[PDB]
Amino acid sequence: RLQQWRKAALVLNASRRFRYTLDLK
Repeated sequence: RLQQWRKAALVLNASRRFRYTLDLK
């Protein structure tokens, strides 16, 4: 199923480093 398929590699990868860049503030 598309669920957790294309997103599991989108938000878990692309944004995988969003917590650091966001906390850097």
